[PDB]
Amino acid sequence: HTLVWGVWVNGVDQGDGRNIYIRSPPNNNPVKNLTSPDMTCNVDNRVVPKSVPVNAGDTLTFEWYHNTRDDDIIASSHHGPIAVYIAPAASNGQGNVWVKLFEDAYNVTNSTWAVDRLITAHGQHSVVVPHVAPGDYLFRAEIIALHEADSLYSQNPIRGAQFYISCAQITINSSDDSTPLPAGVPFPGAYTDSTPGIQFNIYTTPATSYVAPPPSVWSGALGGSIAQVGDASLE
Ligand SMILES: [Cu+2]
Repeated sequence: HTLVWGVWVNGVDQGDGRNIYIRSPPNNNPVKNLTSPDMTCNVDNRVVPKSVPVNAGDTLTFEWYHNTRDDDIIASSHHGPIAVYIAPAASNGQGNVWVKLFEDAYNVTNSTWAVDRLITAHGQHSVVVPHVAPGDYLFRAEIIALHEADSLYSQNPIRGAQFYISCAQITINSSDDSTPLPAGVPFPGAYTDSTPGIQFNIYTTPATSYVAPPPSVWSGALGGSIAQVGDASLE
């Protein structure tokens, strides 16, 4: 159970974005139904009044929280991967539009899941803003908690992979468009009951064998991190 509080741009806090530049849902409960319209941008997908200005090459940091800012972030039980997708905002996230900018699942070197490292990072993970066409975008941050993912939600709706989905309104101003954004995948639709990484038993199957759900990270993506960029406590 986790939500996005706001974003940082080049280590500068853009301030509380809830219902302002984040299409915030009414609470931190997960989406679990893979065919739900809620898979796009969670249960309250609508245009919110602000879009955060960035340029291509900026570091964009999402900041998550559980109940209050810079708390426990997400229950430690919620091991799983983190992904970030981008879509042109005029799509409203509909159709074959989501392009993957970031994936971090289980780190063999560190013996840690992305969620474990997200807690250590005070809820912060980042991407480099890609060199796409200037304009308005949705950045869809997705945490998949796998602690109940041994079952499919379609077989036992009390269990299943848990999707914590947050869509940020981002406006890309300066971009040379060296990597024009292609068509992407649909949400709902990209993940199905047979997709690798959706049904996974963390109690019985080693995390070294986990394969995150496709699609692959786009060739135009410039990278990211799971690391604290900014110290909320200094504010
Ligand atoms: Cu939870």
